[PDB]
Amino acid sequence: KVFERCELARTLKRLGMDGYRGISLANWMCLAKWESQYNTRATNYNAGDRSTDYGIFQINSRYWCNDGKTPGAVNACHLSCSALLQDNIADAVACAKRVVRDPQGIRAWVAWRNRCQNRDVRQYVQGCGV
Repeated sequence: KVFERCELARTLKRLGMDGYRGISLANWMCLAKWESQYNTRATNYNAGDRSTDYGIFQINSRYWCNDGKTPGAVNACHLSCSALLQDNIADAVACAKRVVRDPQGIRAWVAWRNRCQNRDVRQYVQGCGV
């Protein structure tokens, strides 16, 4: 599913993402936007290390979900990477919360650092009623 901006903002808000571990809804929107252009079936294979990024948040198979084909990988979200390719984002949100429960927080995603950190992200939630 390809989410429309404001539709996604309210979806994330209803799932408990606004301020989760101090991360505003605008930051999560900026992350999904730059990671997948709001696309739940987005995927990116990393030929360099045999891992794959899955879904709207592009969560990596090496540590967060199991796809059965990444060497010595773990599954901290206790999910099949397939769960991260559903139109319903509940499972992807539960995993994203798990990622940020670690030391780096939202910084776990390099793209957040490159295009969201120290930027004006207000535009992502403006007019969404969140």
